[PDB]
Amino acid sequence: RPGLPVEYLQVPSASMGRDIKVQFQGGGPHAVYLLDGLRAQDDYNGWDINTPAFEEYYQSGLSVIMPVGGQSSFYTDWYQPSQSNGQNYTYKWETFLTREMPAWLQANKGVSPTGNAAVGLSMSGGSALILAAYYPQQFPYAASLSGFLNPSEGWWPTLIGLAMNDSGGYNANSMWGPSSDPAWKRNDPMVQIPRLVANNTRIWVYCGIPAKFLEGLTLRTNQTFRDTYAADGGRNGVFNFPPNGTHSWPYWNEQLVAMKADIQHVLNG
Repeated sequence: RPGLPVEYLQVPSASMGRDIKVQFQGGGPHAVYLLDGLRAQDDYNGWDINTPAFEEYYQSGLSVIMPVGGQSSFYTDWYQPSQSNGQNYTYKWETFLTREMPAWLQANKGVSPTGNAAVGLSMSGGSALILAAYYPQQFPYAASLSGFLNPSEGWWPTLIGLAMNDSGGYNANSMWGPSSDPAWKRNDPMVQIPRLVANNTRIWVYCGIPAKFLEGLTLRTNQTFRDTYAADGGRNGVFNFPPNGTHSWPYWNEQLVAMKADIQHVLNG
């Protein structure tokens, strides 16, 4: 029974000055990092609350890592605490995911710090792509399921700010500064397409004010990302835009299952 039982771990974060809970299933030296959505809770990762992800990846030859917490964090290193909502520390989730957590998992379990997959949805879809863009040795594979693919452009900084405020009262200004700050472009998957191409990252991209207007913005940004990836010489992407696909856990799970063979072949093949 490889990797069982599912474990709940306490992993210290020096950068955040606290312990981060991590749900973990073993089964191989390489791992799928399953990142949570905008409303990430402090008890369980949304993948475990809403999907059979652990069971689906049981005996896949891959470990599964579900970090817990980080509501509205975008899994990034923030400039400062979100003072607005009383946050008493600075989110440093990029530091945690790229240094602190892999060091702990390597030392204690033998999970490789390199050759892994980052899989994100909603808020963390972009995160996964950005992690692969800047840390290609750690993440030769990244999936973005309904992610914000061009967060620095047009309506997106405003919409992201509003979403973060609605999800725990977090302040985008404290995260990446005003939309004019270099951090917005740094953390914009569209802008970092040349890195994804140069790194030959295997990317898996899914997607499904008035709703119609939002849908229009989303459709256009997604098409632009896909087109720009192709134009920039990208040749290692899967783009899934099925008409009946939705922005929900059941279809995010469908995509997680669909990509399993893909991840196995890239990471273990």
